[PDB]
Amino acid sequence: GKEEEEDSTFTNISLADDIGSMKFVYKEEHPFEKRRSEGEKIRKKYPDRVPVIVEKAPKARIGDLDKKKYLVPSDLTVGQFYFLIRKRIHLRAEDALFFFVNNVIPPTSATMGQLYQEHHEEDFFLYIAYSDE
Repeated sequence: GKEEEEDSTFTNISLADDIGSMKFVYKEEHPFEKRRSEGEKIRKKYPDRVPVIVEKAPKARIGDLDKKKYLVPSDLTVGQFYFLIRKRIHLRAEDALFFFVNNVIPPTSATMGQLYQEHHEEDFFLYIAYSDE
């Protein structure tokens, strides 16, 4: 409907809105060999858990995470991870949250272990960006 449209305020659009533009700070500030060594060791020690780096997407105006480096059970679902991150950023239930891994939204029925197997990087970490709508 017309009421659903916006033609009065300017909407700013830029490459900040392209999730493919995301750059994880963790990969800038920590050298590859240190990341790889730590991820390799943690996966050997806890084969039923996956190491995950979570950072906020460029455009997003929602809350920040106090911690970015997580160890997650492989059997945790994407929906459960959404819920747990939502609580950590204090995002009210009424507002949408999105995850992106390698520029795609995860499949609904994926577990964190399935996401890890398909998308982990050569440093043994899985990188997840989170954003608002």
